[PDB]
Amino acid sequence: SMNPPPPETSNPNKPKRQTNQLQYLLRVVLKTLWKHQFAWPFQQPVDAVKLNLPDYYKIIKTPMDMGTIKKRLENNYYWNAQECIQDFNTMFTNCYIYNKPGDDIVLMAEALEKLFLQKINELPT
Ligand SMILES: Cc1noc(C)c1-c1ccc2c(c1)nc(CCc1ccccc1)n2CCN1CCOCC1
Ligand SMILES: [K+]
Repeated sequence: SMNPPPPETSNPNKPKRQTNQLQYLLRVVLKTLWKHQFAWPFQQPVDAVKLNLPDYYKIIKTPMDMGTIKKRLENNYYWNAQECIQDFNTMFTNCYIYNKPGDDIVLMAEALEKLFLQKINELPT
C-alpha cells in the first residue's frame, strides 16, 4: 500500500492562543532541530513508497515528523505546549520502534533527541 494522509495541521473548531512557550518551541526548539545536520529525514512524513518500506504503516500507526510539528506551530494548532513536546517524543519513539539499534537513522534520532532535551530544558515559564 501507499502512504496515509499526513497528520492534521489545522483544526478550525479549536480555539487558538499565542504564548511565550509556544513561540519558543517554534523559534528556538523547532528551528534548532530543523537546521541540524541530521534533520532532513525527519522534515516530512516518512514516505514508504519512495523509501520502499512496505511494512512501515503496518508497524507505525501514530506517525509524526517535524514538517507536521512546524506547520502545527505556524497554524497555532497547539493550545498546550505539552501537545508539541508529545509530538516530538512520538517522532523519536517511532524511529526506535521501526528500526534497529545502531542503524544510521537511529543514531540521527538519538542526536536530535539529545539536542531537543537540551532545548526543552530552557523552555521559558
Ligand atoms: C525517519 C525514519 N523512520 O524510519 C525510517 C526508515 C526513516 C528514514 C530513514 C532514512 C531516510 C528517511 C527516513 N528520509 C530520508 C531522506 C529523504 C528521502 C530520500 C529518498 C526518498 C524519500 C525521502 N532518508 C535517507 C534515505 N537514503 C536512501 C538512499 O540511501 C541512503 C539513505
Ligand atoms: K479563538
